[PDB]
Amino acid sequence: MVKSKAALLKKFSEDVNIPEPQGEEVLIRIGGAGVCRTDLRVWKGVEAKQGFRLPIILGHENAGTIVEVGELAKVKKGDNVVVYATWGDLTCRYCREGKFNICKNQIIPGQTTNGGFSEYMLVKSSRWLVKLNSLSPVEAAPLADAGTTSMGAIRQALPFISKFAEPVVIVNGIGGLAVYTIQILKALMKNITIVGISRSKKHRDFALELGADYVSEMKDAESLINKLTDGLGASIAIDLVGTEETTYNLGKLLAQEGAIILVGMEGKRVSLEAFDTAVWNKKLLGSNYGSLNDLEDVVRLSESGKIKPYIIKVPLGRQVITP
Amino acid sequence: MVKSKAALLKKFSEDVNIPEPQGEEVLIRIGGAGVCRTDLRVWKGVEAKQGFRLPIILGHENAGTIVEVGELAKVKKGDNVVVYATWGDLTCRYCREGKFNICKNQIIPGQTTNGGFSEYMLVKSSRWLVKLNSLSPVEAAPLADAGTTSMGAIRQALPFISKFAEPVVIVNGIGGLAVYTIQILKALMKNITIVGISRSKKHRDFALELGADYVSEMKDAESLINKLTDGLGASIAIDLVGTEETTYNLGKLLAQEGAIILVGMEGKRVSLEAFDTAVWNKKLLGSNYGSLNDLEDVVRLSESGKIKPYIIKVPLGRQVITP
Amino acid sequence: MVKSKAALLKKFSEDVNIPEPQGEEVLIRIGGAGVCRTDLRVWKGVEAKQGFRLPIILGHENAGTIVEVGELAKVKKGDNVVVYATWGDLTCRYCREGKFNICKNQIIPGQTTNGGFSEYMLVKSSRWLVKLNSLSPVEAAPLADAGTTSMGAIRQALPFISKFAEPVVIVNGIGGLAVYTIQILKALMKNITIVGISRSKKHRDFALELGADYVSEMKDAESLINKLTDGLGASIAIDLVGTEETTYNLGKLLAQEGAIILVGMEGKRVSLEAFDTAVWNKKLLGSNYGSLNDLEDVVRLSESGKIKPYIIKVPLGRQVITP
Amino acid sequence: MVKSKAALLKKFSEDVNIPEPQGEEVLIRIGGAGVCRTDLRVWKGVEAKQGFRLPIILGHENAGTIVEVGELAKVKKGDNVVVYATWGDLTCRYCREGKFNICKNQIIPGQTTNGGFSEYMLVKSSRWLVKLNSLSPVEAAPLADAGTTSMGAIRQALPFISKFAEPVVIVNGIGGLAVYTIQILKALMKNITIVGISRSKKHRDFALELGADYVSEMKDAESLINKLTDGLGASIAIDLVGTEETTYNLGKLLAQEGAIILVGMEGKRVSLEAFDTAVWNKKLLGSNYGSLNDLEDVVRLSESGKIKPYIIKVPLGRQVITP
Ligand SMILES: [Zn+2]
Ligand SMILES: [Zn+2]
Ligand SMILES: [Zn+2]
Ligand SMILES: [Zn+2]
Ligand SMILES: [Zn+2]
Ligand SMILES: [Zn+2]
Ligand SMILES: [Zn+2]
Ligand SMILES: [Zn+2]
Repeated sequence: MVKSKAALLKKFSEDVNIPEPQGEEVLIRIGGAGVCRTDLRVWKGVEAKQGFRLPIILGHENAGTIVEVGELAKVKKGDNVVVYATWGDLTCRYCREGKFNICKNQIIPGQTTNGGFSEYMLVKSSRWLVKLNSLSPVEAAPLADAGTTSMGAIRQALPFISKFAEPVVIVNGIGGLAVYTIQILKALMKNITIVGISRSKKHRDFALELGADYVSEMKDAESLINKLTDGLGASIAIDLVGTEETTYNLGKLLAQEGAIILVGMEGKRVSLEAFDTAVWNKKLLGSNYGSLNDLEDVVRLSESGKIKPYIIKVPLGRQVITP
Repeated sequence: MVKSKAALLKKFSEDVNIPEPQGEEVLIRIGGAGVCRTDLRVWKGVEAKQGFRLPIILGHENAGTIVEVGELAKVKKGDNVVVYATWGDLTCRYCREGKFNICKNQIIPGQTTNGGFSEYMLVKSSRWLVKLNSLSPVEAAPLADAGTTSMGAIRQALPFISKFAEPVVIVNGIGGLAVYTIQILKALMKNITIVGISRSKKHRDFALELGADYVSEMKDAESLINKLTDGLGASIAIDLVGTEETTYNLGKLLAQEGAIILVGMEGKRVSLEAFDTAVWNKKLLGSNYGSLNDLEDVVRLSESGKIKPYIIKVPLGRQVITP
Repeated sequence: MVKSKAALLKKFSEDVNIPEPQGEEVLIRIGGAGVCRTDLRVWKGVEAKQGFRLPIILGHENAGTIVEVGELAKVKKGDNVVVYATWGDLTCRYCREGKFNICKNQIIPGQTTNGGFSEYMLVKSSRWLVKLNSLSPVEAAPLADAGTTSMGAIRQALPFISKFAEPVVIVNGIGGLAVYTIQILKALMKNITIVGISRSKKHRDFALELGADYVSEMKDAESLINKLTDGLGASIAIDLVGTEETTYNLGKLLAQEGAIILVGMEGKRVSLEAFDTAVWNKKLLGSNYGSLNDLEDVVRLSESGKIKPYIIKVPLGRQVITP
Repeated sequence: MVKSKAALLKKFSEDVNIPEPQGEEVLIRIGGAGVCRTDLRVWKGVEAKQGFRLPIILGHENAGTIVEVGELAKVKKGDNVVVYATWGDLTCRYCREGKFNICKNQIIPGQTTNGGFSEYMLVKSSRWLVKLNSLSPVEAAPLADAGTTSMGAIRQALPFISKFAEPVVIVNGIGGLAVYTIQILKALMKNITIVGISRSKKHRDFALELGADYVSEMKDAESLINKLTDGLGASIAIDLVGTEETTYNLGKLLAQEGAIILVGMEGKRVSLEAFDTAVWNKKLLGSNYGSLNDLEDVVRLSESGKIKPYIIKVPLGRQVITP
């Protein structure tokens, strides 16, 4: 058993011990553990997935170096890896399609078991590790959540975007997720027009820096999108905020058949106008995290120079805890 | 110009004149004009699509006999036909995919121009007419809306149903639409379990008569569906009511990745729990009417004996105005 | 190490030893090992997948009883199970979507490692075992290949079938696979018309017994299908034979946009008329085996009485070796 | 009736008369009529679609200026337009989904009725005309076939390409179609690797000029693609040639689940290895022309500067007849 310095969540406002790996398990030395809006919802005790219990080391957005292995892990000590965060039960019909992210008995380091705000972290199986060929664990850490979630959301969006020669895609909420959502869209789709929506001028400026073509307050978005699309509307809106008001307003900006990809869940509920949605065949599609292939893909885009990290190192854009 | 007895909507609480057909236009003698919840929303002035104006003959659910033709109509006088209700502008990118039903400049007899609560009715083009080979116009009339809408909704549902060997499909709201939605599902899908939800015991009994396997109040639906699916949840919920509360409650009954098909729009808004929807990749898909192929298909199912009409004839289930 | 009586393939025209399970491995007592056309191609040395080597116990279509377990198997001794046959490497992008069946480094009992024509058989992981709640291992054995392959093929077909109200589906080649393909189609799709094609009158009779609506020689199929579909053509052809001539002829029977699902590979090549295929947007879609969910699904259909086995017990339709 | 100078096909090795438009018909002054490999197959009497008869003015790839209109045409004299080439019967289930291109009773100017190698040309309906806002009819003419066909083929490919972060796409045959296929792919997809295959060094050089990343002889393609994809294979192969040998060889280069999009039909048949296709779930998808939206889209890409024409003007890359 290995000693490790961590940050513990004990009540909703130092040095721990970590078991040695057996079977397929792997022990890693954390290089980076990203800080999510999800950590703050757990921190504030407004979100608790199955198996959650106190205390717990938070941090579900993790990269580092392999230091010890069980006899069945089949991985190389010294390799840098990013940790896929949603460890499915492997048995259910979702896991049997690689949809570990929507397994209802998933184990999540930092959300339901000990995570990355710690020197060392146990990983249940090497099957959850994606190799970093050249990207640093610190820069790679956000890919384990913000990156993968952005990719999974974009993949749901693609058929809606590909229907048009010059589609407008709305990205609502410019924070950690928008870093990856905007850059991934521009990396893949050469003829897309991205519109960034936020209430903060600072955030709108940042969306432009990330690669948004236009930015807007929500109230001004219709007049802009009308002009950009000759009244057609947006192909997709990726909602990184997810409140009653964001989805309602986004839905109305969509062209017929268009979709909101719901990633954010800051509100208790989401809402849509019944007439606009039913009459024009509009859609809302929930998106939680992504597949192992999605994580592989964002690592590859990053290592090939197509995505740039915007990270803020924080000693124990996106913030990253190092160690 | 032809004289005709109709029922006029003049304020929101006899004998008219009808132009002779030119070009591709066709004049029909109405055999049946169905009565919709949509007529009551227009009647009460809570719904007005583009081009709507007073006065107007309502009735958008129409069948009858061809009596006169323009020189370009290319149809046979004496043929019985059902009238496709959503006459697209033919020019837009939705009409160019046969998606006339979601054209934003559609002309609709009974909703935006004169309809079927009348002895005779002008049809803008023969392209909107589907032949009845043996079904009577009176029995066929509901296919022009309830039938086609049910088919379009089911077609959106199919890939979600086909994922499972023994899927539960929820049908919420047991009225005119449920007549066709339940029967069409059972006509196509041999191994489906249909659960009918309504607050009325009478309506629940009627759902069983139509072919539902089980019926339930919404509050009891979770415990039933849990038992029927070993906790998996429903594959699809077809919402024929469409209020803030119906969608919210239906969403929770779905298995991961499952969808609500939103057909009804009795409420101003619909709503969903943000966590349940985002975390489990659930969906809401708007459905308005269907394609000409959908209308052809429900006519064929009806003529082959696979759907039975539940109609109530009303001299000027589903009510039908005759003439 | 456990003694076991098997049948060995030593050259291309008794009693062996079997290792005890470790880690996730499971040892089963074979109840049924089905005999495939694939075994005969391996037997004749005309087919050898990666890792194949002599000698080898054939038989990739297996069910039986759990008798011993490794410490990590997490399964119950005494349970009856069917063995999923395509053991993926778990690492590749296909396995990460549960597509173990198309993993290029798959291990297959009876095709690349020791299989089921043997009293006992080692299974690499309990993850490859699907529980039989009530079906006997002998009756269940064909589900491990013929059944699952039929299901996977049908699942590719579904969107092509669901486009129509009264689709004709062709099933070409009436042998072991047709047992499941025909019955599964009829179990799922209530309004389908199945046309069975074979050169053998005996086989055509058997297709009718299995649930085909019509049967035909290939040369007579066009005139029949024309009559059944008013010249539209077939929605799908499932080719269980797969020669140069079968695909060529089947392609021509399809409606525009229709597909051949290629399951059989009795020929070296398949072929299609370039004009008919390109001009009418026809398709050919390869299908190898299925997912773990596909196996689960055919087990459930069988246990619910919706599929009937046609098995021939053979002491060491479909033949089954017992033990 | 209007006099016009044309080129007539009379046997398989000057001045005509053209009727005045009625109803929805439009008369155009040809600005450009492109020359296709299809014209040469008709010219040589190796291809004749329904309704074809001698004599006939060839040329199905047409743009020009509106000069006269029937009373129902609803278009503006003086407007420049490109002519959609596949005039569906409007009645069938394919036309009811805007799939005019696969209507079996289509009328095609230059293939089944008089076409564009002529000063003036009658267009059956204004519904077949797409407006040119700024592109010249001469430069626009190839969009009416090569352009639209490329777009339709790419649209079938997209879901296969979008599955990967860095997909290789093969384009086989570098002629008129490749001009648009290569440029459209690069216009839409920023992270694609295009491999051009041809037997001609000249054509391979031209593929590089058009935007291919690599070029190869077919025999050398496997070793290249293996290196480019770490042995995965190509996501898609667009076959602009379409012979027994091209499809066979292309199929083998594909990753599991990958597809050939069959556009070319230079051979009588196409062929595929049965084992490679069935075992790895590979596909062949026929593609004929595209939708009206596809034509709109390539016009827009061209007018926005994202596609460049490679045209050769020929007084009566791609050749264009002017007038
Ligand atoms: Zn997070
Ligand atoms: Zn699971
Ligand atoms: Zn209605
Ligand atoms: Zn329209
Ligand atoms: Zn087999
Ligand atoms: Zn694999
Ligand atoms: Zn051409
Ligand atoms: Zn047609």
